[PDB]
Amino acid sequence: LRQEDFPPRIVEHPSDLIVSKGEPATLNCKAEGRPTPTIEWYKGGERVETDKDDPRSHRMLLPSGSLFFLRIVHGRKSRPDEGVYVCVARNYLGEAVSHDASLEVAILRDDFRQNPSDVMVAVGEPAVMECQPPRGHPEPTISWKKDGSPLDDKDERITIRGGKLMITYTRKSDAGKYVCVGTNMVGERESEVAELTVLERPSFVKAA
Ligand SMILES: [Hg+2]
Ligand SMILES: [Hg+2]
Repeated sequence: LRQEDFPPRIVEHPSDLIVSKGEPATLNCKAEGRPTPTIEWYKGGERVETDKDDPRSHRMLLPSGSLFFLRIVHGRKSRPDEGVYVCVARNYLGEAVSHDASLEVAILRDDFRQNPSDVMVAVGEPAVMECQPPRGHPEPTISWKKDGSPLDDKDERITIRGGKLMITYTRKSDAGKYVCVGTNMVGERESEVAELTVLERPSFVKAA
C-alpha cells in the first residue's frame, strides 16, 4: 500500500428533475480526486449561489456534492431555480464536468383568468358557458361539473371545446349549477359556480 494524487473524476451524474413549486429538491453529484475537489454548480453557464456564498440562501451545497434546494422558488416575477445544471469538480491537477440535468417546475395558480357567468336560456335553444382556468405548467386541461357531478360528452348534446361548454336542445333538467375545473399534475382548481336558468318562451320574454 501507498499514497497517490490524481485529476478529478465523476462517479454519479445529476438526473433530470420535475418538481413542483415549494417542494424540496436534490440534484445528485459525486466526485473522486486527490484533493478533495471543490465542487461548483452551473445553471445556464452561471455559478449557483448557495449557503456557502450567502448564509441566508435557500440552496445548500451538501458535503456529498449534491445541490439541495430547501424549497423550489418559482413565481410570477422570479423563477431562479428552473433551468439546465452541471456540477464541476476541481483540484490543482484537473477538472471534471458532468452531463446536463434539466430542472423543470410544475405549478398551478389559483387566479381563474375568467369564471363562467350565470346564463339564462329558453327551452330548445343552445346555451353557452365560458371558462379560462388559471395559468399552469403544464397548462391545465379543462373539465366541467354540473350540480356537483363530473360532466361528460358521451352525452350527444353536450360539447366541451377549448374554453366553452355548449348544451344544445336545452330542457328544464339542464338548469343547475355549473363549475369549471382546470387540472394538471400538481392538483385541481375550481371556478366560481355559475347558474343556468332555463325558461319557457313566455317567461323568457318577461325576464329578457
Ligand atoms: Hg351543488
Ligand atoms: Hg351548494
